[PDB]
Amino acid sequence: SEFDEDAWQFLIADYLRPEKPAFRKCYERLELAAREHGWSIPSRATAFRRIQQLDEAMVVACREG
DNA sequence: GTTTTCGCATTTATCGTGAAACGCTTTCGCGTTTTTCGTGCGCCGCTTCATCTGATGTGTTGTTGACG
Repeated sequence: SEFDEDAWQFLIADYLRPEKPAFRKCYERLELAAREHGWSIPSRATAFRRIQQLDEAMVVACREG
């Protein structure tokens, strides 16, 4: 997996927000940003896969209260 | 000459990826539903007509009489 760290970081930054947008819309939006910066994005499946690879703790980390 | 290892080939397995399929929950969309809100009228009970309406005390002003 060799892709723009900026895009990956952008997506993670968006998911960990208490807003927690839909993975599909956040991803499409990410595609728009990637279009603007010319970033090469990975497959949605791989992205979600790695989101699974982070931690369960991340889900509470986002919406913690 | 008999066995064992080494080099090459074909077939199958699987991954990583990307676009994709399903299934769950969430909403909104429209036809038919349910309650509340006004407008509306009619009835009943109570009440008056068979006979009903104005003052006082104190202060100020004006006029008239008396006095100079």
